Amino acid sequence: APPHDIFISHAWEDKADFVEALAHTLRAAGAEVWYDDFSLRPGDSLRRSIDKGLGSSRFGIVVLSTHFFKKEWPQKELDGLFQLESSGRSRILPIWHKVSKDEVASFSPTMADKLAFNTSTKSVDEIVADLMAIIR
Amino acid sequence: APPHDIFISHAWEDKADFVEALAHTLRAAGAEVWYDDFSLRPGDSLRRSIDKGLGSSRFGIVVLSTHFFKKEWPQKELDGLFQLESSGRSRILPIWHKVSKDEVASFSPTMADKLAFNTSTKSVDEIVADLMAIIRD
Repeated sequence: APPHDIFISHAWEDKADFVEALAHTLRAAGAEVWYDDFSLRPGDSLRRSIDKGLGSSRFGIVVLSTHFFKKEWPQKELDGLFQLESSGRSRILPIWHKVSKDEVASFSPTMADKLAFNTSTKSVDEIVADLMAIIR
Repeated sequence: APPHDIFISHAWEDKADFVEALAHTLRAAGAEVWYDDFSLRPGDSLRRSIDKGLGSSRFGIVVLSTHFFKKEWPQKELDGLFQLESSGRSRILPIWHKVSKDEVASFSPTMADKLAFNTSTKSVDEIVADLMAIIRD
């Protein structure tokens, strides 16, 4: 089994005011979490990072915020992040964060049906409760 | 179902240089592209042009440049250029070309905040890879 339950992929701008908070709430709920090496800055490879993550984590969360999209990733990689596993199981769970639907439609990635979380419809506690349900 | 994958809305001044280069690159990558009857001139109806393009194409591209801005389109003419589909995605993909953000805001505030493709941040090839991804995925 992998040494990490979840890794949180995020743009560097979201580390201070959200990711750090989501991680702390998760760790207190019982999940083993790592994210320090998953802050994406301009220049980084998105796929390479995701691979290092699933490489030793059971699941992954990608913070889909405006800063994440502004990093201008390849639409192929982006559209890929959310393809479901041939096992039915979902390994990469997206969390939409402070974005406008109209504002990000040119890059909105093709994902599963009602597979994403949204901090606009749920608080960190609610989402962590759900994620824990998913980790067990 | 649609006989075309992509139509490219653009100001006539950009046909010669940019749009053509882009059209070639896109077709070379496997996209079915039309744009000859999509050059725009002051007065023309961006409105109807978009309807037409969307009536036979899967997606549309609009080149946002100074030339397209200097056409003075009324607000009611820009409105269709934003339409979104159930997927939350738009069938009209904008591409900023040699324009500043302040310049964009001057033309259309809403447009200046909509994330788009930018030839200032990606080569035409990179943009074409993204477009092919969008056509397929």
